[PDB]
Amino acid sequence: SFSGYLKLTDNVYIKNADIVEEAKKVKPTVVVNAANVYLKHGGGVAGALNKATNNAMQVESDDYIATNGPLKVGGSCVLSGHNLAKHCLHVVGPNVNKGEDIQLLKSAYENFNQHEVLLAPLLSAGIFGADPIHSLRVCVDTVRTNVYLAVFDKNLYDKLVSSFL
Ligand SMILES: Nc1ncnc2c1ncn2[C@@H]1O[C@H](COP(=O)(O)OP(=O)(O)OC[C@H]2O[C@H](O)[C@H](O)[C@@H]2O)[C@@H](O)[C@H]1O
Repeated sequence: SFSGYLKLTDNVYIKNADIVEEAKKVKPTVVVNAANVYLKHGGGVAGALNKATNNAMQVESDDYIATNGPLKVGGSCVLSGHNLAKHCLHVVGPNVNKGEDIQLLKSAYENFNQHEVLLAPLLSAGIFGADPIHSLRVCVDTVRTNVYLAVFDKNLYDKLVSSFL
């Protein structure tokens, strides 16, 4: 039931939309969160997803960390999607603004290949400081399963869809 997406490649689609609103409407099997290793969902995609779950995502995440410890940069875990999706795949892109290696963005996107269909954001392209077009290119060149990208920012979307991949 994904609607209004622009096709980028065989398997990658993109839309200027809030991932929270897409998730609410579509109720996908998997929504991806752009997480940090502590699953502290403060802002951006994570903060918005968590707010939409009325903090249930954070409560669940705190138990996950208490049991298992921090994720790896480039790593992931599958948790509930609460009222938004069946599952949330929390994926940690590199925090390039804090010196983490941009190469780990490829490792981060590889987690998507474990799921047939995902609704996802551009990892690392916000507060983590990776160039957004680079994140999109890594996504296209790494993910082989079917990924529906929700780009909140209109100006960014318009630039991305007019750029070579
Ligand atoms: N509601 C939204 N829907 C779709 N895209 C969004 C939304 N909000 C932001 N974006 C875009 O989504 C992209 C990613 O922006 P970011 O969410 O910062 O993720 P990161 O991987 O760079 O930083 C991770 C940290 O962000 C959190 O604080 C976490 O808790 C982590 O600490 C950008 O292009 C945004 O414009």
